[PDB]
Amino acid sequence: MKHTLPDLPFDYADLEPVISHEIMQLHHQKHHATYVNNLNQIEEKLHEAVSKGNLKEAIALQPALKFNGGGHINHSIFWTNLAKDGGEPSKELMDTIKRDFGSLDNLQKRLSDITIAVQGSGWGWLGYCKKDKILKIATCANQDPLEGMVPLFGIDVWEHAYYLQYKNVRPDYVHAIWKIANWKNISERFANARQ
Amino acid sequence: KHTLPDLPFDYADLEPVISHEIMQLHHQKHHATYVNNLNQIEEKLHEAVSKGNLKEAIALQPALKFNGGGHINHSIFWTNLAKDGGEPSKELMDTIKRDFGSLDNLQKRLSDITIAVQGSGWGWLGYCKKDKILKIATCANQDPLEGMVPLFGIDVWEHAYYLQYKNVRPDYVHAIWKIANWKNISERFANARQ
Ligand SMILES: [Mn+2]
Ligand SMILES: [Mn+2]
Repeated sequence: MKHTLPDLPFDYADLEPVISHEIMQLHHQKHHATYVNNLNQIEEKLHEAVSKGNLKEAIALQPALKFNGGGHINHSIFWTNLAKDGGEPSKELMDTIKRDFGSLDNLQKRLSDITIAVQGSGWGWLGYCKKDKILKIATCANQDPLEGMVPLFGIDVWEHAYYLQYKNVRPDYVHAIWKIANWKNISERFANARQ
Repeated sequence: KHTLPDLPFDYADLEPVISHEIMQLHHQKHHATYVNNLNQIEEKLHEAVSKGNLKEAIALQPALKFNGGGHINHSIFWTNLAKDGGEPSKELMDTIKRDFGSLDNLQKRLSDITIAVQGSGWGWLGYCKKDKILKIATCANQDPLEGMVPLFGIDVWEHAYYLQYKNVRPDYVHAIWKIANWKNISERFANARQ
């Protein structure tokens, strides 16, 4: 069925002073909504090419599906990943963070560093690899969804995610976002990944 | 579901430019494998799409492009080769002269970019409908030619030449011109023009 823009789990000003209401409103109501609207159109075109047996046309639509579909997936996760009252990692997630990264401080530094280092637009991710049964960190370009591991916590480093507030100073945003990481949600995603 | 197209000639008909053993493996194993895998990948994709698993549907894209591109590219390729392909039509020769100077210049330029492909891929002569001009391009792996109409393709995956030419890819790329099916290429040009 048709994709829709999910409501935010909070009001647009609820993450201040870490992310402005200006940013939250544009990011959700314009940027995410555009991915949803475009995704619905691209899925319809792809379904048509598949049904008509137009293989070249189906292949040609793949970048648009990955871009808008990835945009929808990424931002849908990102909204649930943010909270004013995030809380603390679950006992099991904390244990696993300690096992895989030494400490929460180490994880935060390492993920912040690779996220800050993204050239152009993209995302940093904490994920869970089900095959190796370990936490891992990665970056993705543009809206490429995190693949091969289950996403737990994502940091959007497209310039639109921070520029109105932070201007060029991307590291201030990336370090600050940890203050609003929704550990309740991240812990739920971790529990789900290990089932 | 997709099927392996019959060759329009017998397996030894392109000798001495491309051997019987190459044609047999290239058609019956390599192209067949793309067809078989393409059919399986389409079914995995439909299940992902019908169940609403957008993430999995995106994850399956590289396999569709690779196997689907494999099927597309080789299906064109077989029609592009002939023991006695003739010469370009007058209209095609005129356009070749317009856009490249001469057939000699087009052959040199396309051979050069095709030889220069790093790893596996294809060289293409194509017709761009927007700008109404012939162009040359290369594609990586099995990526189909996009944004122009394919007219003549040169497979430079090592399996296309290795048994006969070994490491000497340039001798193969230069020699394939001897078996270019200009009857087919000229027809593809005429269709691209309308
Ligand atoms: Mn964004
Ligand atoms: Mn081949």
